[PDB]
Amino acid sequence: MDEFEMIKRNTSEIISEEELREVLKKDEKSAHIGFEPSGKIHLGHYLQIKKMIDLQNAGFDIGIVLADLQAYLNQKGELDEIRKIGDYNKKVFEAMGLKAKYVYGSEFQLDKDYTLNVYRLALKTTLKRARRSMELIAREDENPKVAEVIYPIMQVNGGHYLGGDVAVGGMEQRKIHMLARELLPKKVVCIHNPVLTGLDGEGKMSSSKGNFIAVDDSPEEIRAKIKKAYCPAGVVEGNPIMEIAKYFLEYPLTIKRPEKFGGDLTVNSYEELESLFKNKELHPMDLKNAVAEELIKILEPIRKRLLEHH
Amino acid sequence: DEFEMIKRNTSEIISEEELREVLKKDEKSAHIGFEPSGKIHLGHYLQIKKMIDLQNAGFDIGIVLADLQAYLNQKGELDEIRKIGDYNKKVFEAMGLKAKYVYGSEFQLDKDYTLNVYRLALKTTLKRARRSMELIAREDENPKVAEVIYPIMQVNGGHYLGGDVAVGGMEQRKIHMLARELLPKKVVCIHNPVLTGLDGEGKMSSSKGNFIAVDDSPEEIRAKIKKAYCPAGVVEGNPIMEIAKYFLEYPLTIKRPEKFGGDLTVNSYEELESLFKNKELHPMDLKNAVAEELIKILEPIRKRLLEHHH
Repeated sequence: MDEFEMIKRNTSEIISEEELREVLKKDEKSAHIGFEPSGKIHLGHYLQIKKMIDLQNAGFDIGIVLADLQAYLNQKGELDEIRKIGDYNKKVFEAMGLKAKYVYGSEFQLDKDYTLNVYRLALKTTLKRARRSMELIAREDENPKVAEVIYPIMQVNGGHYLGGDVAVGGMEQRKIHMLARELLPKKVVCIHNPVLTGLDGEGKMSSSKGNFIAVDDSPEEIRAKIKKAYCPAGVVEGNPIMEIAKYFLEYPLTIKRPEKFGGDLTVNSYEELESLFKNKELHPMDLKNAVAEELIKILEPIRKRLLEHH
Repeated sequence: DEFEMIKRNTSEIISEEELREVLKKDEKSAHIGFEPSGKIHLGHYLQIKKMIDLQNAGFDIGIVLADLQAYLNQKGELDEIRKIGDYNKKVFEAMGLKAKYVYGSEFQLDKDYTLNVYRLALKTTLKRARRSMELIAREDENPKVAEVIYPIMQVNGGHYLGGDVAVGGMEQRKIHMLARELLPKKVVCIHNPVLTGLDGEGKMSSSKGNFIAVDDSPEEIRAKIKKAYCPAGVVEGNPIMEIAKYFLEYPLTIKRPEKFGGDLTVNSYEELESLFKNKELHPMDLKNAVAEELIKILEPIRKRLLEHHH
């Protein structure tokens, strides 16, 4: 498919599609994403890195912000420990095939002129707006800290310093991105990716909740996690197994079954799989088994590349 | 002794026992911060007088022209705020203060400073920060993120300054108690009273225009005092009695006709309070004495400031 449709595929929104099309005409163009460093790199990370790879394949220069200062403000621990996790994340992203340049937020988010602009943004940003933009990002705290409202203006100014053509993030970033769109002059094209459902179906996938498949999980860990995963028959919305099939698997997809239960099945698209499951022609245990074996193979080159370092 | 001179006309010392230990040192320092003010009024003068007390006790005095705090508190642009701070420095010098001056922005934007601000932001709840600013923050229907950065900015300012004593008005007491809670070194805090506004309506402040400026013309001083709140017998919230307590010299002679026994001569504010509570001294006699003595007290300050126009 053409570069626009490749970038648009499996995204939740593009703000705006018209301006992205204009960006694609340029010979030099850049896209950035930030990640708070995470002890485990899970399928949620992988979904976004795949989107960055789409962009690199469309001729964008990719920048990855290892967001150590934001993680610090978000009570994730001490800076030098966060940065060491950031280094490991960089290796994992490389193992995924990403071709990017990497920087720690702290390399530029602590100089005088940056800090003065954070304070200028602080004068323009209401507390109510800052908290609302952090609702899905802030780590749980019964006594919310000042650091929670510095976080979004820290991030907004980061996008300002980076000065790319495109900013990518999950839908939980949407309010911060729209805050930047109204505090800053220079407008970036925003691409927002969906946020995956946790494996037990209770809320979204997140590193703190341990409700995820990590890209370096063992094949039997993946099988076991999918076995116990929430996957009610006929139910597609909020079904994590259907999400993995939508966002990671390749089509045509073959689902093996005993002929006692209809024999092997071949699905040409995710939509065909959707109605198959909605009409209950496909049992969850047969969905799970095929999702698990195909996912294992997709993650194998990543896991292998990381294991050969030992 | 030095302790009693320092304590005189203060509202509290946190703590007296610590101050007594600080007085045992050959070398000791004390600092105070001022958001630059377009007029310098009796509230400022009261605090500068206390700094002069400390200097006379062997303290090295540091004055922070708190431009970045004023910036965060919506007082305008930094360039203009610094120009007002320069003007304030000249008024404080005309008061007789031997002090070193510094703009907060000279050190409050360094990377290690900003990093410790963010470290303090992790430790300070939003509720605590907002409560600490109740008497300081500019009124705002939609409170900004800058409001909760201000107190931790000020807390870290004392940490960097490393003085033995911090001086301020009673409106500062919550920020200072937050500092003593959060910082590894507890600084002695000397808090001066906040004066009552001329109409008795509330506290005196620059934003409410209910003050006497130290360079007000004698005619203006007389007009302000004449209209001031001063009910016979009432001492609390009486700004005219406050001026007699904090600025006038004793023994102090109240001119009235021999029709009323003098030329009532009083050698303590306590004896003045006795006569006024007893309704032996009419507010009009009190006002006329307070005005003419206050004019004489402020005259050398106003004269030194008027000389600057060649």
